[PDB]
Amino acid sequence: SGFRKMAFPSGKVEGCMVQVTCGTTTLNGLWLDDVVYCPRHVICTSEDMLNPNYEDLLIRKSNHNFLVQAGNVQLRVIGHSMQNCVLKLKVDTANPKTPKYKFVRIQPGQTFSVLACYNGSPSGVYQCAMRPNFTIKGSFLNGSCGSVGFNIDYDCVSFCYMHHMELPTGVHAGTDLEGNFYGPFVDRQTAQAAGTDTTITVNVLAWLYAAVINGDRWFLNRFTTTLNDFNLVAMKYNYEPLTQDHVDILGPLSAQTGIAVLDMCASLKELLQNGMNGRTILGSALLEDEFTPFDVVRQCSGVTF
Amino acid sequence: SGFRKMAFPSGKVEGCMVQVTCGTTTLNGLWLDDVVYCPRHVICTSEDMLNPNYEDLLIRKSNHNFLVQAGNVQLRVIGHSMQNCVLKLKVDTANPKTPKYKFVRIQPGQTFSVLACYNGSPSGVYQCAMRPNFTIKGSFLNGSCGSVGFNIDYDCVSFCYMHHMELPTGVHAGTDLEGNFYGPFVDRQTAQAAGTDTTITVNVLAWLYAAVINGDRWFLNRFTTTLNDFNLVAMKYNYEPLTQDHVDILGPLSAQTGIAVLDMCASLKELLQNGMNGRTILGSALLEDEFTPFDVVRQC
Ligand SMILES: COCCO[C@@H](C(=O)Nc1cncc2ccccc12)c1ccc(Cl)c(Cl)c1
Ligand SMILES: COCCO[C@H](C(=O)Nc1cncc2ccccc12)c1ccc(Cl)c(Cl)c1
Ligand SMILES: [Cl-]
Repeated sequence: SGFRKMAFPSGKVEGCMVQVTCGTTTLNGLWLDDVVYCPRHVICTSEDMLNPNYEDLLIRKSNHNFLVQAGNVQLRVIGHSMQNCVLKLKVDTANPKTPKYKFVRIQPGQTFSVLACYNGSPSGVYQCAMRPNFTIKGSFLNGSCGSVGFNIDYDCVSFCYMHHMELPTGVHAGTDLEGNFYGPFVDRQTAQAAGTDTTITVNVLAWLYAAVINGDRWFLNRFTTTLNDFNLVAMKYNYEPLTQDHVDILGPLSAQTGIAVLDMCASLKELLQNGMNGRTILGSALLEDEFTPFDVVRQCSGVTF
Repeated sequence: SGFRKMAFPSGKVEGCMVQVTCGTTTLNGLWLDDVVYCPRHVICTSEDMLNPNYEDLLIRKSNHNFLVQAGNVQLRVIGHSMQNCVLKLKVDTANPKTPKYKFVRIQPGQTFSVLACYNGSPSGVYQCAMRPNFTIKGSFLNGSCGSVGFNIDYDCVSFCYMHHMELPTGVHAGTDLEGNFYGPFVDRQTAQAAGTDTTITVNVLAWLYAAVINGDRWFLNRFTTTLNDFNLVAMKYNYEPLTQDHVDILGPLSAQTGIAVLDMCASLKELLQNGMNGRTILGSALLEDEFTPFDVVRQC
């Protein structure tokens, strides 16, 4: 019993965190094989950041300008290249702690674990979701740039996020491990604002299934709805549309709890229109949208890594 | 910016998780140096569960009865001893991944990270608080016994919890790493119930200070209160009494935000009376009590 916000075990990722220093800037790098990946803004000064030409800034840098540190051991940079907004520093030593890994770009609504680092040292791990507005509601202080987001599939770490910056509302923007930003953001000091966010409908339903598995059933009702009628109601409450793919993905949870997806949708519809009425679900007075259907199944079945 | 429930990186603890099998029972062990620590109930059968005599059950055991597995390598048990409700299995190999560590018993209200394991394999990590009723609201399935609770402050891992059982309400009971249970619980199938839980008042105040540091101020008011008047209000809402120690501990947050402890106490009093009125604090519609004053300062 119990439902917690649970991150993947961070051990395989901790073995990859290094400190990358370029001039006055110190941030984090992901050391995989003989390459260190880090945000390309590490090469910027306070003037550069305003309107930077990263190709021109990087051509002026030499390998000895990047000080890479893995623990108390300085790595030798033997090459540097740029792939979108990520800087790749070729090093003379392959990371012996490199896990089996892939680079994956995730979609809005997908969850991942963040290993927050400062000076190449992991300080904490937390579970977050890629918001529909392509920002993450992380917890990051200055120096966390280069901290990565990841999932674990069997014994393979899928790297999906690298932290680049914090937006004026306190939310975070970053890129996949190929340097492509999530959302309409750029790594330049200019006016940028996160779009109006929406609630991840499929994840709210997955969490309602997690509440039922845990014995919380007050919100259940005798009703069902059409997918179209539900989507018309959901869109009015700033909820993401629920697709047939989402209904299919919620199939195993529907089979386990005996609550059809459109049946749980009718409960969600009622919760939106009427509220919780002083009651809680899984210790929360709000509908939680950062547990995907796979997260719920994994946590309620004890899948190991 | 931002405030999240944040666990410590679990890597140093993952390197210690092993599977311990004794007969039909399989649970988790913590491999540190040449000793594997695990709940002593691993030696129990179904019939010796209501009233087990662990001293007598352990004397009948031999080292080859305990099958310890670290990954795909079986460890050889060269000795066994019992310290309170924890079983200590001496092994013929010191764990090369043993971190710098300490065993610390924590107090109610204190937080720690839990590395949930099944068959000696980590499946997830989360943040917990030791409830005032000495239970933890964990997320644990059958086979999670032996999973540990820890804090990792400055290179060293302080082990503070080892999971032993689930109570009838779904909450969890366990011991420190010396086998002493937290709370009035025993490792017997006898009727046991968690006491009436209460809110960790000092942690709620610490979280209100984190909300102020993050720019949330809607809940602040012009009032202050006496510590006694606050405690009389708080006790009526099932909140733990706030002691002078708690007020002292909240001093640095009070200095950073410019809001006196008794002043924030008046904000907490008002919130308890009024509710949130559709508003949230740090993305939560309830007052959060699993962030200690130390956690707030560390994270901010
Ligand atoms: C692998 O051996 C497990 C033995 O069962 C224990 C047991 O409740 N542990 C479990 C731990 N956590 C969550 C659980 C959720 C569902 C079921 C069990 C859970 C247990 C039972 C009664 C007593 Cl008195 C004791 Cl000392 C321990
Ligand atoms: C090591 O210095 C990195 C500086 O990164 C800045 C920056 O906001 N990053 C930070 C990251 N995360 C949380 C923060 C919380 C407080 C402060 C900063 C935070 C930043 C600012 C604007 C731009 Cl356009 C860019 Cl590319 C980067
Ligand atoms: Cl922490």
